[PDB]
Amino acid sequence: MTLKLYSFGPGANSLKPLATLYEKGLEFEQVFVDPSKFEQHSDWFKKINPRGQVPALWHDGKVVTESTVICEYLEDVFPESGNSLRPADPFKRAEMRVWTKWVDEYFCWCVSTIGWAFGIKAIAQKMSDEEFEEHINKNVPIPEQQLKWRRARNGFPQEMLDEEFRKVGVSVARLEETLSKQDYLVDTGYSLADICNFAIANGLQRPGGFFGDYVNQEKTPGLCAWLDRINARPAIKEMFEKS
Amino acid sequence: MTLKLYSFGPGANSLKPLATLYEKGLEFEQVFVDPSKFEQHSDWFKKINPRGQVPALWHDGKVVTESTVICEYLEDVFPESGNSLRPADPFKRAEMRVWTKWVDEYFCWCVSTIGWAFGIKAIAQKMSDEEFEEHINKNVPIPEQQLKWRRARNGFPQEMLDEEFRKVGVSVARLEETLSKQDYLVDTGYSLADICNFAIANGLQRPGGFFGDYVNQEKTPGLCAWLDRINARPAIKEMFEKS
Ligand SMILES: N[C@@H](CCC(=O)N[C@@H](CS)C(=O)NCC(=O)O)C(=O)O
Ligand SMILES: N[C@@H](CCC(=O)N[C@@H](CS)C(=O)NCC(=O)O)C(=O)O
Repeated sequence: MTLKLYSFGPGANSLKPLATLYEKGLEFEQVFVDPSKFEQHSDWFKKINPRGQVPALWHDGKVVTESTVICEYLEDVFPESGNSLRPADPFKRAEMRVWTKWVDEYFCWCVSTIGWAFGIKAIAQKMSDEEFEEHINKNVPIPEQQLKWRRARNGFPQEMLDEEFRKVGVSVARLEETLSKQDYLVDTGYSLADICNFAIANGLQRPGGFFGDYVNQEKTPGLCAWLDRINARPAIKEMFEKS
Repeated sequence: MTLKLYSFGPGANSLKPLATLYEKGLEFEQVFVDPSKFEQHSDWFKKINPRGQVPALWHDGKVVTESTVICEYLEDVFPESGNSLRPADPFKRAEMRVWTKWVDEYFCWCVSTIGWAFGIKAIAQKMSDEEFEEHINKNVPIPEQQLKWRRARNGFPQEMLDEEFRKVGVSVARLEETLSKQDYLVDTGYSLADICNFAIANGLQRPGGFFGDYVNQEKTPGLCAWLDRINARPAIKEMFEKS
């Protein structure tokens, strides 16, 4: 392979370039970095990405990081491969970037914060207390992430959780505002905007889940039809089938 | 004019498309939205950008918002005008976006938070207490900004300020890490990466200022030479001269 993707599979930030690769029909080696073994903190992976986070794209010896950047990189380099995922119209491509950067600056983080608090409790508590601290202190380069791991194992402040939940509500209302009126986030059709937002939103509609009161047929029919729509796409089904 | 920029002039988020326009030699109407009169919350400006924030680009009846997006839009639409501000090499253009999104997701906000706390005290306190609250409650659409205005007039929590200061330190160390070794943030030369970071960093080196202990010749010679370098560019001098 001349293209390799290092990631956690199809969820959160990893899903963005994974979906992009399958939508564009690009051949690549799908490398699973196993979070249950903290492989993102392994010496061999930090050689690929010294930040110690996924996703990371390897292309002919060059490493591209940041999920949103990798997707734009794939469109910059393979504009003629499979589905075209940025509008040709520059005004529509601008609108697309407003959506993708909003995922990076707002939507991903409130959902993620709730995920760190409740979602990876088992990984977060695998090691003994000192073994945990040993790993964090010498193998997690990123300070903001050191604190997140500590709070994942030991607890997030309550008022922090309350605020994060409110922002999820804001985020879901914003999506519904648009998706209740059109099929995709930019009206030129399916784009990186949909992919980046789907990366965060897919799973929120789970009955009995964390956000069932926010995302459902009654409150957000637009959002739900969009989630269904993207999940019906052949490349998205292929992504989940082969992961 | 077919191009108009609505902004606060050459500082913070407004500086990014302003510098881009001058670097590309593009003709445009420079429209000053006066923050001392809260014009960003005026009915006439919210018609242009319903978010009630600057900058906003008007181009033939189309409005482009988000400072970083506007710069990319100008390169998408006028790639052959004046200085070229994105690398032609897609791997280098990816590296550029890592820098610009890092401004949007980290660097701008810690600097900005300190700015809201200490910087706009006079505007923040212009109106009476009820007149202040009246304006905030009916004329500032954005919730996160309602709270920022309240904290600008009434006070930010101490521990919040301490943390924000630490992140500024992290931000400045990261810049020095690169600029101590090369002239511009991406080694292909001056780009939107430099402009977006300069928008936040310019002014930090002010003697007797907020961040004099972080940014100076002793601690960050690389950062300081870069600041000087960009300030010597003819288009940047022109920007400040004509603002
Ligand atoms: N800004 C980065 C964030 C990357 C990121 O947060 N990755 C998460 C997975 S969604 C991760 O690596 N978590 C493992 C860890 O921090 O230990 C991007 O969009 O790629
Ligand atoms: N994400 C937006 C942020 C825009 C923004 O924060 N603008 C500030 C000036 S730097 C503003 O309008 N402040 C006025 C207010 O919120 O009332 C962008 O990069 O354009």
